[PDB]
Amino acid sequence: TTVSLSAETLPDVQAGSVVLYRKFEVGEVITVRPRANAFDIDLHIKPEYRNLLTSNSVFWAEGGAKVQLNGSGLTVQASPLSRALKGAISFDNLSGASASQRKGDKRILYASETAARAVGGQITLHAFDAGKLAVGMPIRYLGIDIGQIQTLDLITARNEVQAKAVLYPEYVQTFARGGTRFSVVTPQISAAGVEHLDTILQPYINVEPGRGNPRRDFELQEATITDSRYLDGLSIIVEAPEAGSLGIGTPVLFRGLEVGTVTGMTLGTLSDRVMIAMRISKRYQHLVRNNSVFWLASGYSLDFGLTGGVVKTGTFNQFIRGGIAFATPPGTPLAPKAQEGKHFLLQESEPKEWREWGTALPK
Amino acid sequence: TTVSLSAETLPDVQAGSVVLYRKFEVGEVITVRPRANAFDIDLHIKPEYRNLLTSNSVFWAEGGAKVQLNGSGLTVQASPLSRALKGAISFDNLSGASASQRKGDKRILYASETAARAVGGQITLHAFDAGKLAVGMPIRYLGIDIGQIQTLDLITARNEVQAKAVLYPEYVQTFARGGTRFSVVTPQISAAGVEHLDTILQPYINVEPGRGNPRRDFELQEATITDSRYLDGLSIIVEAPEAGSLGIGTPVLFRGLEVGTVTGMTLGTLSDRVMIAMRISKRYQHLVRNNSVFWLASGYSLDFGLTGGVVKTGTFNQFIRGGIAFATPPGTPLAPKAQEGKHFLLQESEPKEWREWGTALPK
Repeated sequence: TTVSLSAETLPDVQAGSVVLYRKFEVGEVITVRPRANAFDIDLHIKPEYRNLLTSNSVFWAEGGAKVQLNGSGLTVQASPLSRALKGAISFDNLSGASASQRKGDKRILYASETAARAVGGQITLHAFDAGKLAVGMPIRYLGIDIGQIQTLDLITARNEVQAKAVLYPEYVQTFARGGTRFSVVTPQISAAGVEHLDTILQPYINVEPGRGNPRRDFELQEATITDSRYLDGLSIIVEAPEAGSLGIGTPVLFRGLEVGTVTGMTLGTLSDRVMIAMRISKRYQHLVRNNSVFWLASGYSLDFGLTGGVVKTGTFNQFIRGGIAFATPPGTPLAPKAQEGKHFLLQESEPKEWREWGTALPK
Repeated sequence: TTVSLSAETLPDVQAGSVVLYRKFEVGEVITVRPRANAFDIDLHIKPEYRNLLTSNSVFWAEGGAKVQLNGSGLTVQASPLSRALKGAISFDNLSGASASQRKGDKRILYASETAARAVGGQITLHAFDAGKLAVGMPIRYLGIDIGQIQTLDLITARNEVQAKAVLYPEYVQTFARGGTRFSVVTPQISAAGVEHLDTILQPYINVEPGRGNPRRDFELQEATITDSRYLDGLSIIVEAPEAGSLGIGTPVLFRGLEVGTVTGMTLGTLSDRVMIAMRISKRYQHLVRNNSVFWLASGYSLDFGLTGGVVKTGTFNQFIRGGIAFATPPGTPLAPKAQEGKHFLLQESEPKEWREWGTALPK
């Protein structure tokens, strides 16, 4: 016996199994020494490698012939029978696993490789409905996998679901800094068209980063659409009497070109006006001014003629998601740029002069 | 022979098979001693572990090489040939299995691990149609698996299907308290759009908890939509001459923002008015008052013009699910909050002054 182990549950571990290292075989498991409360596992490694063995090492266990799918994959490694018959143990060093050996007496055998990387990077979410969440669900940023949900805990004292997820140690300091918005993505089949196609197969969690204190306690927000594409933009609040056909994902239009989208919809402080939160992209941030009137351009408007009736149908997005359109009135002194927070007043009718304005906006 | 067993049916059990413990091998099955009415099974365990053996232990049997799917999973454990050739027996302790040994002479071998946890947590449902139910169908609360249907019994004396399901022992006391609404979920493809996407693959049973006496005898209600999202809200009853386009899932609107949904539709006590049951969310509970007139806002309304005709089409939800909209008339003494049960009278026309009311509702 060269290095011992401890664990609470031993589903896979079988005596006589082979010790792996980077999916390569060195060492041997010899003894499962049982206890009533917490079982003990003993390992043999060679006398040269135990000098190479570091106190910053973690041991993770896996067992059985695993065919992994992982999209379009089936391959099984060059494997001995000792994994095929008995539950194996692999190991590797990492940087900051010294704290797991400072606490307790001996090392712990993690149930898989995922729980072996769950030191320091483990965060906790709070969701009202775990109908979209799943164990093994990846947390993605810009479509790059930076984390994974590993468990789901239901609480009936406070009726909500605590999902504890992990982050990889490169991104544990960059993310989880407070003001971080975790949001699931999901397919939508409704009056609003769908943009997410892969989420029918495998849903993930989009994330917005933030800056501040390392909180590591988060709330899962609703399924948001604006956050993924239109980011780090100029946030504009517009007040309206009605909602109308507006919604999350409704485009903001300038001469028919989509310059931004609506982030969210909320009642006002006093319940007389709804506020519609939108973001304009950085390339189009300079377009809005302090004198930039909005108007609701939602759905089809056509004029009847008595002698003869001229009609036109664009089949545009504002039928499905009724957009807000704007233009700047002409002024030879130009009003300054819009601030990070500014309240606009929506006009109910489209002002007729908007074709003939022609306000020069440079850069 | 160290511990014996009894069972009625013996599909899997084969003599010479290995005894498991937490999917780890200790002990050995030696003898299948037959009888005409109820067969006897005998087990060998080591003399150290039989002192460790507790009277609160259950034995469950499983047999054959089982590849489990469980979503995106295929893995087979580190297994001996003794499971691969012969039907094995695993065991574990639990808290309150002493009552199974108080009754009868010896322990019973359950047919699987699911029936071994079916002590005390076993409830009974009564459904009119078992077309949605299935054996192994999970009972979920907030998307967390808290139970499982294990059998289906058809009765032709009273033409209905008794489905006996289990609950895990953490949730047997919290749930099954009477006033508990069990409801299946199912995909819908109709005039009303679908919200449930996973239920095409695997349907489950949503559940509302209750408080009272431990009944453990329940009735399976219809497929409800309002219960999952809008919960613990202010229940409001509105009386109308017609149903119209209303239904379960029809949103309640305040200035175009969805504040609540319709729970169910029922004829009145005297068959002259239908009552429409709705719930308003806790964040929007303070919006309704004792003077809050409703009106039916269902589908598209547009005005014809003779010289020129102004038309607008929102493509809103009230075409698909015709919503009820409200606003509060102005009064310098404010009427109090709506009670837990209060009957409103629906107005057939939209009152024109509703834009210019502007009633101040604080908090």
